[PDB]
Amino acid sequence: TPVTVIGLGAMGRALAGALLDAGYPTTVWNRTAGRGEDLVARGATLAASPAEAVRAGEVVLVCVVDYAASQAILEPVAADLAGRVLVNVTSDSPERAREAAKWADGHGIRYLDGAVMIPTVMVGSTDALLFYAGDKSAYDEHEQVFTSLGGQSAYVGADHGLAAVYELSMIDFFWTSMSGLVHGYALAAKDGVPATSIAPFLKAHISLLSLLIEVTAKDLDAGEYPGAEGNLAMEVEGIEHILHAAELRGLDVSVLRSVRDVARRAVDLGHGADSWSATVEGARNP
Amino acid sequence: ITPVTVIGLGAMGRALAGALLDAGYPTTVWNRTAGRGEDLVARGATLAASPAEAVRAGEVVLVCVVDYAASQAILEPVAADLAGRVLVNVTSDSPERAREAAKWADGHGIRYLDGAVMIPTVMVGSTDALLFYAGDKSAYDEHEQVFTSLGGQSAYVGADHGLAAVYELSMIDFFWTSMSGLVHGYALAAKDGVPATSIAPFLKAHISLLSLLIEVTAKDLDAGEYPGAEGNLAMEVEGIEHILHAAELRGLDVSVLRSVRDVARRAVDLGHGADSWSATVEGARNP
Repeated sequence: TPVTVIGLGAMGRALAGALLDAGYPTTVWNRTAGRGEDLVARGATLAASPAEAVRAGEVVLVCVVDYAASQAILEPVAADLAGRVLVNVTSDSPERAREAAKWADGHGIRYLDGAVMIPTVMVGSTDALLFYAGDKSAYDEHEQVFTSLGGQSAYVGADHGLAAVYELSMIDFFWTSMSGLVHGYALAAKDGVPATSIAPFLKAHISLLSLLIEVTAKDLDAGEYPGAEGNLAMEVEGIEHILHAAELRGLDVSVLRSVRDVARRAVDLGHGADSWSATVEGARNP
Repeated sequence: ITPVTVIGLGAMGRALAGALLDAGYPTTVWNRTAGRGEDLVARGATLAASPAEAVRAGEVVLVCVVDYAASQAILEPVAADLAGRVLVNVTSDSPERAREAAKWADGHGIRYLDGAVMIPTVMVGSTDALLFYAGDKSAYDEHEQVFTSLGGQSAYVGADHGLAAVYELSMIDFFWTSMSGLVHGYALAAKDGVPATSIAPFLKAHISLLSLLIEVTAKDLDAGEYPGAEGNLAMEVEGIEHILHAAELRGLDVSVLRSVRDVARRAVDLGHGADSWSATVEGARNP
């Protein structure tokens, strides 16, 4: 199967590299020249025009981050895209993904919206996780192409905005947790403790989080948050002691204060006696 | 065998006593309110009439009250019986409070260890339970087996008694912030009709990534260098703005995300756009 990658920014180069590693004939195209010289030596073919690149591929991966740049490239070649499988990976909104789906269907293009959930350095590895939503027969026909991009690839449904839904929900958790990791290290460093001294111990809380990922999901789906294991009214207090310790040390505490605000909102909504899962009510009713 | 005493029979106190009984230590317990601890007496603990009898029955005295002031209230009248013993306060406290408690114990001849329990009560006593201790070094080493019984990953972190709270506060800062984002990610998905149990198995990929970045972030922060050719703050910030906008469009509270983004933007305005996420530490230090 011939594959074409459009856009050779960091993501596009990684995706093309993963396809070449898997042994697929790979054609690349970038607006700015010299992004693909390393790929071309590896075995990739550089294309003059986007219309040429699209015609070289049964599956077309489009990796241009700007929507306007992406649409200005794809629309004029919609006639050449017809009958091929188009896959958009540039992270976006579910609504933007749905609009591409409508444009693509009105032109007879089978369309998959994708989300890369791991850093570019892990693209192509057997535990890389990528999400795909859209044409089911397109995914099944070229499933091993997508398995080549990441062995943990998962199709999440026919609605094209679902890949973005899974993606943004996951990176909502990820960037928020990376915010607290840096903040926790910063806190310790105000008292002279190196981050490398805490780091081995944080693995206890990673195993804890893994457990609560499941408990929290159950609770959120049931709509019931049992108070046992301590109450939200006292968890708000515990978080206020972190806030206290960090502001006395001169750190920006805007995140912790926001975390406390949503919990206090939930307490004020009658969840003072409930578990941490009940903070979802604070998030839904500001 | 070393006789041990637990004062304070809240949830934490009862778990600490139960772990001592599991390991076979003679355990004497005390609570202010009658009715907590009959389960522990059924398993072999001895209930003491007053705190002074409890402290006199133990070489090691574990105090597990809700607050430091409460420990002082129970400890001050019995400070004469503690002289020459080992006192551990597992009650949560600030590092500054822990250093004051250290002074109080010096004036009475008490070896003092400040403790912090880092896992839920249900795992107290387990081989991978983690507890921190800071303070008199001979107290920890002489009774290390007692402390390992409460949690097999127990760790003494130094002579400054406030260090146990320092380690603990850095960790639960990461913990509660992550739990806040976990709830938020599920709510975001629930807005498009996706159940949280459908997201949950995929969140395991990001747990291992977090596991990896724990090490990477610690180095960068310790060295003062944030190499960003592995993914730069400027387009990490824009990715966060996509979460923010999508969540706001759906009527969710976005105060956490806006604060996450702003701390990051601040680091970008300080010239770290091409550096890694670790460089956000500069926005956290300079609001």
